[PDB]
Amino acid sequence: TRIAILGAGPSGMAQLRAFQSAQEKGAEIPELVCFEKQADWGGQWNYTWRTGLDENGEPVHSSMYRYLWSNGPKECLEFADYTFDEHFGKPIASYPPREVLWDYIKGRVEKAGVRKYIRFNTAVRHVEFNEDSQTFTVTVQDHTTDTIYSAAFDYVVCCTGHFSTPYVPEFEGFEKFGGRILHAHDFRDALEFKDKTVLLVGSSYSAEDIGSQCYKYGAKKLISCYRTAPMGYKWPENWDERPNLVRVDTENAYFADGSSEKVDAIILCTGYIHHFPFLNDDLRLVTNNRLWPLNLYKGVVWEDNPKFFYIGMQDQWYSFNMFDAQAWYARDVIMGRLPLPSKEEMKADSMAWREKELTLVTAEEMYTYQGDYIQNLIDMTDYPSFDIPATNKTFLEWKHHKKENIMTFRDHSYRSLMTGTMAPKHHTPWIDALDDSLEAYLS
Amino acid sequence: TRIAILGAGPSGMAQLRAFQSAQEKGAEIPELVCFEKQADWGGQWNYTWRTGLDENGEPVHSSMYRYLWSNGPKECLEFADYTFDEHFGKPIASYPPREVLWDYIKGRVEKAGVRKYIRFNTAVRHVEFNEDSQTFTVTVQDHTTDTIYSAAFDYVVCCTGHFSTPYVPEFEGFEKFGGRILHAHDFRDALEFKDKTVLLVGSSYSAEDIGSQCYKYGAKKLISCYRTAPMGYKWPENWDERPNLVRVDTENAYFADGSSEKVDAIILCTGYIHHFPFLNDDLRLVTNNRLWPLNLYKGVVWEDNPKFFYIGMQDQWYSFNMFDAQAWYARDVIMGRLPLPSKEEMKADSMAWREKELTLVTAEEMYTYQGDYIQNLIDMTDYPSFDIPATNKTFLEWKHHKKENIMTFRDHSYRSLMTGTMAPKHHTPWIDALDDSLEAYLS
Ligand SMILES: Cc1cc2nc3c(=O)[nH]c(=O)nc-3n(C[C@H](O)[C@H](O)[C@H](O)COP(=O)(O)OP(=O)(O)OC[C@H]3O[C@@H](n4cnc5c(N)ncnc54)[C@H](O)[C@@H]3O)c2cc1C
Ligand SMILES: Cc1cc2nc3c(=O)[nH]c(=O)nc-3n(C[C@H](O)[C@H](O)[C@H](O)COP(=O)(O)OP(=O)(O)OC[C@H]3O[C@@H](n4cnc5c(N)ncnc54)[C@H](O)[C@@H]3O)c2cc1C
Ligand SMILES: NC(=O)c1ccc[n+]([C@@H]2O[C@H](COP(=O)([O-])OP(=O)(O)OC[C@H]3O[C@@H](n4cnc5c(N)ncnc54)[C@H](OP(=O)(O)O)[C@@H]3O)[C@@H](O)[C@H]2O)c1
Ligand SMILES: NC(=O)c1ccc[n+]([C@@H]2O[C@H](COP(=O)([O-])OP(=O)(O)OC[C@H]3O[C@@H](n4cnc5c(N)ncnc54)[C@H](OP(=O)(O)O)[C@@H]3O)[C@@H](O)[C@H]2O)c1
Ligand SMILES: [Cl-]
Ligand SMILES: [Cl-]
Repeated sequence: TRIAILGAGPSGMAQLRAFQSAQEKGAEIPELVCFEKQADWGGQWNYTWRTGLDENGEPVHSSMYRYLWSNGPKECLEFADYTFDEHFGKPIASYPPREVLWDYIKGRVEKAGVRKYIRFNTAVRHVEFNEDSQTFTVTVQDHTTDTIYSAAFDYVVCCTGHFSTPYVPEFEGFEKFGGRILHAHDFRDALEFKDKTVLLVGSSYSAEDIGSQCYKYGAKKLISCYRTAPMGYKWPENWDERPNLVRVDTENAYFADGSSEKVDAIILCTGYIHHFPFLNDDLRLVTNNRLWPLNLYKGVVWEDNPKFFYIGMQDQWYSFNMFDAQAWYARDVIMGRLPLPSKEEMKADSMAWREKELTLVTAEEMYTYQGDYIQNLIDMTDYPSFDIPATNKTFLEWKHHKKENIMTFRDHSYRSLMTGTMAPKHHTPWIDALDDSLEAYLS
Repeated sequence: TRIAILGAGPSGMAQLRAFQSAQEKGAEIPELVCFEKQADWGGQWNYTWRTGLDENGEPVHSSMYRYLWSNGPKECLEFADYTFDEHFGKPIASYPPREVLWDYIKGRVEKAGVRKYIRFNTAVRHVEFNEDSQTFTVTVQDHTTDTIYSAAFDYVVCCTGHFSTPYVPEFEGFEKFGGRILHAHDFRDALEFKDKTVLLVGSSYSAEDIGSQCYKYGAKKLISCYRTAPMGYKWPENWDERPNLVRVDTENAYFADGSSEKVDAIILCTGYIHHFPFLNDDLRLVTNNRLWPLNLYKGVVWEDNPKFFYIGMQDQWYSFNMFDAQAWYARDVIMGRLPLPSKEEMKADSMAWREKELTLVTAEEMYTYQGDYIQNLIDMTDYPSFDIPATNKTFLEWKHHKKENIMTFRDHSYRSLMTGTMAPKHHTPWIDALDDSLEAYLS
C-alpha cells in the first residue's frame, strides 16, 4: 500500500513526520512518495528572488519577501513533538525572521530522516482516480530529467497551500498608469520603494506588513485603501488610510473620498485563491478563504472520495501546530486506526461545523473556534495534547499588542506552552533590526 | 469529424481562417472548436497590464509592453489573402504600433466570421490520445463557469506559442540585490524606469527594444551585457555594452570586464522556453528556439502521431505570413487533400531540412532559408503565391537600416509585395512619437 503527498511545505513535512513517528514507535507504515516543484523544502518559508514563473516555467510559489518576520507569537506555532528549546539550544525572542523559522521546520524533518521520500524539482500535473482499480494515477513532470511520467497510489494527501495564486482585481486605468503594478505575491525587496509613494490596496495581514516593511526601509509615503472597513491601527506620520480606490491616471489615484494623490507604485494586497490545476471536479476543492471550508470531513477528508485528503486548506490563526493535528489524523485514517463514518454522517458533521462558523463575530471567537477544531483532532490521536486555551490567550495578548502600537508588536515576548519558559526580549527593537539573517538574529 | 485548435493568437486565428476559406469555396469542412485562455483574441498582440499570473491563476501570456511597435517591415508580415489596403483603406507607414497590427489581425477574422468557433476564458489542461478509439480527449477549465470538462476530437492543432514562458537564468547575489529584478516578459511601462539606471542582460530583440524603449521614455543610463558576442550597434551617449554579468551586490553589478556600476533594476532579456504543460511525452515538442525543430514533418506535422499538429513553433523572421502557410498545409492534410508519406520518409525529409539549417551562417542565409521553407508550403496549397525573394530583399534592407542607425530604423518605408504600393513616411519620427495609440497613429 502506497501514499502520495503533494508538496513539501510545513504541511507535507508534517505528513511525512506523522508517518515517521508511527514507524518509530514500531508500526508498519505504507510506502510514501512526496512530490515538490521547488529544489528544497519549506514551502512559503523557502525564499526566492524569482517572480511570476520559476526556472522551469511553473508558477513561482513563495509569496515571502526580504525582512519578513513571524507575524504571530512563535509560541502559537511551536511543534508539540519538537520544541524551540530542542532545536536552538537556547531561548530566543518571539517573532523570529523567516530564515529562523525555516531553519526550525527543516530541523524536525532533518532529525526524522524523511528527506529520502521526496522527489524535488518535480511538478504535479494531474491526479486521476480510477473506478476499476480503486487507485489514483499521479502524473508529474521531473524538471531535472525533463521527463513526464505517472505512478499509481492508493491514497493521496494534497498539501499545495492556498496563499500562492493571487486574487488580483482590476481597477479602471491600470492600462494607462505609468508606475509598477504588482500583487503582494510579487513583493520582494522593500528597498526598491525607497523614497517613493506606495499605494497598498487591501486591509489584511499583507497590507499591514508590506506597508510596515516599506515604512521601515525608507519609503516616502504610504496609502492603504480599504474595501469594507478601515484597518484601525495608529499609523506613523507618513501613512494614511483612505476608502477604496475607484480609478487611476497616468500618475494619480482617485478614491471614494473624492481625494487624489500622486502615486509611484501600486501593490495589490487583495489575497489569494484556492487553485488546483492538477485536479478535475471530482477531486477539486472549491472555496473562498475561511475557517471552515465545506466538503472536508474533520476539515481534511474529501467527502466525495475519502481516499483523497487536504492539509492546511483552512484560513490560519493557528498554523504549524494545526497542520500537525491534521496530518496525524489523515495518517490514522489511512492506517485503518480511525474508520470513517458513512457519507451521510460526514456531511451532517461538516454541516454542524459550518453552522458554528457562521456564528463567529470577533477575532477572539475565531481563533478560539480553530482552537476547538484542533482540540477535537488531537484528542483522536497519538499527537501530544497541549494547552489550547492557553494558546488562545496568547493570541489575545498578541491582538492587544497590535492595538496598542502596530509598529512595536514584534517587540513583546510570550510563554512557551510546550516547555513553560518565558521568551527573552530580543537584542534589537524591530524598527532598527535591518538585517534579516539567521546569523544576525541568533548572535 | 472534429478539430481542436489550441489558442487564438495569429496562429489559431490563421487556422480558423484556413478552414473558413475552404468552406467559402464550397468544400465541406470538419467541426472546429478553438480554446483560448484570454478574454479576447490576438495572442501576444492582446495587451495586458497583468503580470505573472492572470485573474484566473493562469500564467499571463502576453510579453508585450506599452509603446511596442512592429520590429520588422509591415510588408514582411502582410496576409496574402487580406491586405493592409483592404483593412485600413489608406496607405500607412511600415512599423505600426501594437494596437494597429492587433486591429489588423482581428480584421481578417472579423470579416471571416470565425469568432463563433472560439471558447474564450478557457484554459487547456491536458490532451491525451486514445489508442483504442484513435481520438484525442482534451480537458479544459472554463473560468467563466468555473467548470472542468473534456471533449473528444479527431485531430488537434497546437497554437500556444513559444515566447511566453521565460528562460530566467540566475546570477550570483540576486537574493541580496535591492532593486527590481524582472524578465523581459514582465516589462510593462517604460516610465517606471524614468531617471534610473537599468541593466539589460541579453543581446537579442528584447534587449535592443526594451533598452530603446527605456531610452526613449527617459531612463538615466543603460547597460547591456552579452553572453557570447556584442549586439554591434551604435548606441546613444548613455548606453554601454559590456561582457557578461558575473555577480551582483546590494546595489552594484560586476562584469567579466572587471568593471562595476551602481544599478537600480535588472531586466533579463534572456528569451523563452518551449513549454507545454498540457501534453505528455508522447505529444510534447522538446526543442531550443531555432529555425528547424525536429519531429515536425514540413515543420508542422508531429511525427510520432500525425493527427497532432504544431503551428508557429519555429523561430521567426517571417511571422503572420508563415503561420498562414503552415495552417493552410495543416488543413489540407486534415482534409485528406495531401496524404502523408510513411514515418520513415517523413523522418528522412526532416533530416534534410536539419542538415541545411546547420549550414546557415549569416542573417541573410537564415531568413532566406525560412523563405524557402514557406515557399515549399505555399506551393502545395490554395494559399496565394507571393514574391518571397522580394520579401527576403525587404529583410535585407531592414537589416541595413539597423546597422546604419539603431534608433532610426523605424522611420523608413518599404514596398508592399501584395499590392505593389510604396508605404508613405509616418507623420512623426519614432523618437518623438510618445503616444502609442491606434487613434494617434492613423490620424
Ligand atoms: C507571505 C506569507 C507570510 C506568512 N507568514 C506566516 C507567519 O508569519 N506565521 C504563520 O504561522 N504563517 C504564515 N503564513 C501562512 C502559511 O500558509 C503557513 O505558515 C504555512 O506556510 C502553510 O504551509 P503549507 O505547507 O500548508 O503551504 P505552503 O507553505 O504554501 O507549501 C505548499 C508546497 O506545495 C508545493 N506545490 C504547490 N504546487 C505544486 C505542484 N503542482 N507540484 C509540486 N509541488 C507543488 C509548493 O512548492 C510548496 O512547497 C504566511 C503565508 C504567506 C503567504
Ligand atoms: C514581446 C514580443 C514582441 C513581438 N513583436 C513582433 C513583431 O513586432 N513582429 C512580428 O512579426 N512578430 C513579433 N513577435 C513574434 C510573435 O510570436 C508573433 O508575432 C505571433 O504573435 C505568434 O503568434 P502565435 O499565435 O503563434 O503565438 P501567440 O501570439 O503567443 O498566441 C498563443 C495563444 O495561445 C494561448 N494559450 C497558450 N496556452 C494556452 C492554454 N493552455 N489554454 C488556452 N490558451 C492558451 C494564448 O492566450 C495566446 O492567445 C513578438 C513576440 C513577442 C513575445
Ligand atoms: N508573516 C507576515 O508578516 C505576513 C505578511 C503578509 C501575509 N502573511 C500571511 O498571508 C496570509 C494572507 O494575508 P493577506 O492579507 O494577503 O490575505 P487575506 O488575509 O485574505 O486578506 C484579504 C484582503 O484583501 C482585501 N480585498 C479583496 N478584494 C479587494 C478589493 N477588490 N479591493 C480592496 N480590497 C480587497 C480584503 O478586503 P475585505 O476585508 O473588505 O474582504 C482583505 O482585506 C495570512 O495567513 C497572513 O498571515 C503573513
Ligand atoms: N516588436 C518588438 O519590438 C519586439 C521586442 C522584443 C521581442 N520581440 C520578439 O520576441 C522574440 C524573442 O526576442 P528575445 O530577444 O527575448 O528572445 P531571443 O531572440 O531568443 O534572444 C535570446 C537572447 O537571450 C540571451 N541569453 C540567454 N541566456 C543568457 C545568459 N545566461 N546570459 C546572457 N544572455 C543570455 C541569448 O544570448 P546568446 O545570443 O549568447 O545565445 C540571446 O541574446 C523575437 O521574435 C522578437 O521579434 C519583438
Ligand atoms: Cl525521532
Ligand atoms: Cl470571405
